[PDB]
Amino acid sequence: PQITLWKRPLVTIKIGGQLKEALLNTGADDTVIEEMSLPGRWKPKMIGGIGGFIKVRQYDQIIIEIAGHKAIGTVLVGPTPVNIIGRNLLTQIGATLNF
Amino acid sequence: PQITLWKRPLVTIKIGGQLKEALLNTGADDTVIEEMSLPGRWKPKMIGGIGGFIKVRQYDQIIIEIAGHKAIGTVLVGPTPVNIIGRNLLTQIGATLNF
Ligand SMILES: CCCC[C@@H](CN[C@@H](CCCC)C(=O)N[C@@H](CCC(N)=O)C(=O)N[C@@H](CCCNC(N)=[NH2+])C(N)=O)NC(=O)[C@@H](NC(=O)[C@@H](NC(C)=O)[C@@H](C)O)[C@@H](C)CC
Repeated sequence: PQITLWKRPLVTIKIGGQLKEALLNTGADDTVIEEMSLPGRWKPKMIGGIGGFIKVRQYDQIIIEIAGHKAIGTVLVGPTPVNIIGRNLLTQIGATLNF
Repeated sequence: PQITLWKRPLVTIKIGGQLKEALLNTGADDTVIEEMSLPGRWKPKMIGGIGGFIKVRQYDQIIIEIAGHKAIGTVLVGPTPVNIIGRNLLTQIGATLNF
């Protein structure tokens, strides 16, 4: 699709068997989802931006379906205000910014 | 241009006759720049990010060039970690997300 930017670019995702809404965020290095269970081992991480830092769990090799496009990568889980799809998964679905 | 997302989507901007680097950010409603001087009156604004909320100064109708494209619009100034070009100005330069 071509997504204009008049409104927040929200899409439906499927992760861990759950449907969620998430923000396509070219300003995020990483993908960050609100609290949920995921399989495998994890390690703690601190991630920052406006307002400072939050602590998250880092899970590797997680499959995600983003607006119908499957991708695999690292997913961070923690107390984010909004579910965020970052560049690590945007690249995998072929997303580009065009102007 | 077409900007891929394997690296951060950093571009050169010009504001107040000075060149700066900024992040093209689909996950930002607004454009937020690190401390600098801008002309005119400002109004207060609270904005939120991953870590919480910060206060910024809102300046209206500021001339800004983004990657060679001229925009005139609202610029927020405050303690952002990184200069970000948000959707208010991405729409002025005709940017879209495509996959
Ligand atoms: C400043 C740092 C770079 C840009 C920023 C954009 N993220 C978005 C989404 C964050 C969740 C809230 C953002 O802050 N957007 C703000 C920008 C400010 C603005 N006014 O536009 C926004 O739209 N805020 C809205 C509200 C958003 C939430 N709304 C809601 N919950 N209903 C607002 N009007 O205040 N990216 C990040 O915060 C990411 N940080 C990073 O990618 C890097 N960190 C640094 C410090 O560069 C990396 C080294 O970790 C996070 C997510 C970790 C991967």
